[PDB]
Amino acid sequence: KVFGRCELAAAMKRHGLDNYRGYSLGNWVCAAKFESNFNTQATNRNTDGSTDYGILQINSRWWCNDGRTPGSRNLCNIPCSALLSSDITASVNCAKKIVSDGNGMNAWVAWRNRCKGTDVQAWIRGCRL
Repeated sequence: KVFGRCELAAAMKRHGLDNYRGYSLGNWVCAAKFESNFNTQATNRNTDGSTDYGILQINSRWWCNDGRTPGSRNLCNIPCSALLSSDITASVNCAKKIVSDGNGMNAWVAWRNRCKGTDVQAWIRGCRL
């Protein structure tokens, strides 16, 4: 599924991401835009042979099992395919664990290099939330 902007903002809020660990909803929408372009089925292979999955491009080295990432963990206890679902629940619940890991949203390099410090509120501008 390819979410609309305000559609995703609403889904993220419904699933409790809005101000989660102090990150306003625009931060989460911004990160999703640059990670996946709001596409739940987005995948991207990393140089190190892990793969990133879903709207928040969650990596198989630590967070999900894909069966093909040596020496990896599965800290969210989910198959990485669950992160491709039209229903964003698995992604959101795993993002909550990631953002709690110590480095906040810096865990998403695209967030650090495209969203951090910007007027992220623009991402929810005009949305019925």
